[PDB]
Amino acid sequence: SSQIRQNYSTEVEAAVNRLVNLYLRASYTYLSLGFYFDRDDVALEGVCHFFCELAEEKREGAERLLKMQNQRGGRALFQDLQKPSQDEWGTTLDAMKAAIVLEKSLNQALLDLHALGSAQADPHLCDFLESHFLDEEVKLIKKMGDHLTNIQRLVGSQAGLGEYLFERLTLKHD
Amino acid sequence: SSQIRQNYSTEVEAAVNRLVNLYLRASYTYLSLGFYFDRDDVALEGVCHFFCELAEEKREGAERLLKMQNQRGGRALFQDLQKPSQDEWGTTLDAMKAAIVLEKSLNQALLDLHALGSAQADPHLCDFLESHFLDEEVKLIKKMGDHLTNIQRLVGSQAGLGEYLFERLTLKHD
Amino acid sequence: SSQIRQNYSTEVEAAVNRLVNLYLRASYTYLSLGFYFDRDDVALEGVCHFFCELAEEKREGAERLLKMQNQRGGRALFQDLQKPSQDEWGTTLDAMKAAIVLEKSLNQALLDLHALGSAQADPHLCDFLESHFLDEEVKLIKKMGDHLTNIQRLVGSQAGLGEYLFERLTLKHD
Amino acid sequence: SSQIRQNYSTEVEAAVNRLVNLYLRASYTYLSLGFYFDRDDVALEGVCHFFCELAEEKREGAERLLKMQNQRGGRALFQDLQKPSQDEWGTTLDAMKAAIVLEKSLNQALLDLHALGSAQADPHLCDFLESHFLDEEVKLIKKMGDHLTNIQRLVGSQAGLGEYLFERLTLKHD
Amino acid sequence: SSQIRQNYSTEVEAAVNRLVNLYLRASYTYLSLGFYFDRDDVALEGVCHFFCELAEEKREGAERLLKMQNQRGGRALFQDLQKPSQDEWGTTLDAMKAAIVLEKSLNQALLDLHALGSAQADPHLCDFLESHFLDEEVKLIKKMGDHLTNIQRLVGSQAGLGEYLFERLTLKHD
Ligand SMILES: [Mn+2]
Ligand SMILES: [Mn+2]
Ligand SMILES: [Mn+2]
Ligand SMILES: [Mn+2]
Ligand SMILES: [Mn+2]
Ligand SMILES: [Mn+2]
Ligand SMILES: [Mn+2]
Ligand SMILES: [Mn+2]
Ligand SMILES: [Mn+2]
Ligand SMILES: [Mn+2]
Repeated sequence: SSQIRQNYSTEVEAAVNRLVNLYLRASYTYLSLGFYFDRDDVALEGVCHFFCELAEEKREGAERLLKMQNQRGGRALFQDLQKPSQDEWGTTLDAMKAAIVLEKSLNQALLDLHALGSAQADPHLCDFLESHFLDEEVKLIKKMGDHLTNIQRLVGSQAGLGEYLFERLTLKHD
Repeated sequence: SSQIRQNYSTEVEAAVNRLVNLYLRASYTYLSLGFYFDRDDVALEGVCHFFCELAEEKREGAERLLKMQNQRGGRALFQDLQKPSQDEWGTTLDAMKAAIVLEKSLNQALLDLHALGSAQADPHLCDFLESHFLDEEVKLIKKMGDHLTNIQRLVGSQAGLGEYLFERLTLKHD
Repeated sequence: SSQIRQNYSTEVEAAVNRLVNLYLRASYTYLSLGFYFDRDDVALEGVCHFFCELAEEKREGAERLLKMQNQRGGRALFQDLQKPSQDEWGTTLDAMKAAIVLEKSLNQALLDLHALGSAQADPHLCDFLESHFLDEEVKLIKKMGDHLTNIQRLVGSQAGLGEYLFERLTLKHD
Repeated sequence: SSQIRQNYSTEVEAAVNRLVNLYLRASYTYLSLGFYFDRDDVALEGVCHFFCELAEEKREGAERLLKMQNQRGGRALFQDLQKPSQDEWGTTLDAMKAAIVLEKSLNQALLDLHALGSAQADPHLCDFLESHFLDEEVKLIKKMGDHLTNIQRLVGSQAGLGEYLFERLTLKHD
Repeated sequence: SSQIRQNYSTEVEAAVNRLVNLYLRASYTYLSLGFYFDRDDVALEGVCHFFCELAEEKREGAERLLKMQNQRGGRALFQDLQKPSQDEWGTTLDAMKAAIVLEKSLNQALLDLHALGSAQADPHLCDFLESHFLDEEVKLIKKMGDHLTNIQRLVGSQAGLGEYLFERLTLKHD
């Protein structure tokens, strides 16, 4: 806190707390998506594993931000985690579209914080984001776009067939 | 028998013998299902292996009940095993529906025996069922429901295609 | 969902969703406690590790409940996660007292759900709780009480000394 | 030198030579601190090892800067190393306070050079500092702040007791 | 019994049965002490382990005496085991004082039996005690006295502090 803090604006401190909230909310959305695809009336294991893995990744991103907040001498402040935007997530296509909207929102929040850090002349913040978040997001969004295209090519006139095939042949399962 | 028996009602004893019969009848039904899918005009190896594995599991459940009957001092009594309800089992979908009806009947018989044991203040019986049967049944029924949903999504307009694919890509085979 | 559900009341289904919320809220409280003890002006590593480990344990409990909800054919429903009750947690003694209040509330919710399950004649639910939650809670609460007594014996007239010593000599750290 | 130099201002070149001096002066201060805590009338081995390790780390930082100066085509220029600011360093608390003042001064010099590099549109310089220095400094300052808080909680009415305990139970020794 | 007995007086036989009782009573006292220090409001693990280990050692001494009684042809006779002298044992100091009183009583009973054996010209008895009991008791009493002195030096004005420290730094714990 006040004995270590140096070159760490109140504006960046607050924005880091809001970004933690966003990552934890994304983790919660992925938890919901993963358990939806584990329903016996949905039953797509590879899709469940894909989203449950992302729930863990988004948690870990939040935790890295909170570690950094303490390393800089700021104070972590927590807010409510809003419930996810849907209770039921539709098809794998619907879910993957909602995931890429979610990641684009996270990426925009990263970019906005980076611009704040650069305006504040806070290079540790900017490098932190560049090294641990910006490329993770670009890689994930690319993977999701790759998946979207493949899901879309499989719809055909045979949508259940395509949904099965994608889960079996692209996504990771036992 | 009479030198060891303690807190073991005649009602539970008889109901355990009837539950052994039910499990052995289920094992016999699965034996029939497994060999039906081994017919050269049916020829779904993964489906055969799925049902033949369940025939063994239902036998083993019967044998655990018979061991318990002796551990409590009751007397095993055997009845005829009725032949299975069908000689030919249709499609994998037909078979999986008949399996989930069969397991729901076994699960109801478990629940009914548990309620009898609890009315009789027989906690060893109740715990025996809870520890060795109730969750096995819930897990199996969930797996069957997962399979049902996937089989159903594959029917499409291309039912033979779907049946093949499910057997190849979900069920275990050489 | 409706193809597998058997002996699973709407009352238990809803109560499981509320218990998931409680466990996730407890996990969030522990996340806050852990990062508070990582502040440079608090700086008790063993205390941070103790609470961060509990954040993971409470998450995993929520996830086991959600898996069970799907295994029974119920539908997971998520609500907002309320922020934790404090932003700053005081001394290790204050924190440990707040943790035992939190665990006693979770344990009471487990006991209440167990009584509901027993009134509903749902032995799978009751055994699920007995096997995976009730003794975990009793063991954890006992450990917390052990810690409380040791923290209290260390206050003395030398409270900072005691706080350091407990963290160094009882809690796990690098 | 002139055959390789590209996008490397005279201003950055001179500022790198001054930063080398600062790191070597910090290394010299740590050498003095380490041998002070090795005095038979001070005799805190863990404190000696903590500062002697930092003397090596600050040397290595200077050497990385000098390697970079040559990689860019600048010319290393050396100045006198001023003696450290004290001949005797007081208590572990006094020493740790003087270390965090020293590191905050180094960190400010890093930040100032980074701003110069960014004004000069020298991204290799800026990334060099971000990758090899800025987070090292933030991590070290955080560790020192953690130590300060623990040393301070141990003073109590029993300062010698606290000083011993911290050295024994937090710092690394044989 | 009568086919093997040689040089084994009725007086030694009866005194061995009384000494078995004393060792089993000591084992019972240690069992009580060990579980007292496992209370959540006492919570000294190392103290619990120290007494629980002694409960086992005193049992094993009783069993060695009973084996010897049979080896000599005497007849083991059992009496009631009196409950321990306290239900609650106070501080570690109180407990250690009560343990050394208990061991001094056992040692006096050993010495008295040895004198009986020597009056009876029973060298096998005397050597049995010398080889398997007398030095075990002297070593244990010495260890307890060592502990007593260290517990006493730690009381200071800070008794809870001392009690914690002794448990942590002298006694064996996880
Ligand atoms: Mn799954
Ligand atoms: Mn999942
Ligand atoms: Mn076959
Ligand atoms: Mn077969
Ligand atoms: Mn930590
Ligand atoms: Mn932590
Ligand atoms: Mn040294
Ligand atoms: Mn040194
Ligand atoms: Mn114990
Ligand atoms: Mn014990």
